[PDB]
Amino acid sequence: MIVKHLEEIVDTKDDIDTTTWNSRRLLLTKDGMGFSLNDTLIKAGTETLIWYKNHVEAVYCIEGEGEIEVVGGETYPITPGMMYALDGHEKHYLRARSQMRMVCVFNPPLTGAEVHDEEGTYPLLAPITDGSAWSHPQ
Ligand SMILES: CC(=O)NCC[C@H](N)C(=O)O
Ligand SMILES: [Fe+3]
Repeated sequence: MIVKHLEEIVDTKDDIDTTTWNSRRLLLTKDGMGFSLNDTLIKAGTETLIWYKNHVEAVYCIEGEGEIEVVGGETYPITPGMMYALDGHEKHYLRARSQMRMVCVFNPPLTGAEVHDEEGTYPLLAPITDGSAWSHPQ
């Protein structure tokens, strides 16, 4: 038996924050289920190029709006209830108009190394600046 809660995972080592996405990992390779499972926020205004050569991924949008553009294929708007699955290891752009909340399943599971390494993802456009600078401790 495994029991977890998103509200425990947030702001913890299983919450991986990147320039375009915050992935809250629910089932890890360690959990032995044969897949990994996460709840990922795709930040508003962002664009990320994605290509998982070594995994298939299912993505189910439960909040927000954006689009996925398949390189050499079509562009599919993303809204709550939209599901896509990359059974052909498709290279794709993932764009968020508003913040998107995505339940994601990977077939072999992703490892912690792969998530930290951002393997298979290339962030291209980050959220608009909030006015902060690294050199402003205030
Ligand atoms: C929604 C999406 O595709 N996020 C990509 C990150 C992925 N969930 C991962 O953990 O590598
Ligand atoms: Fe994806």
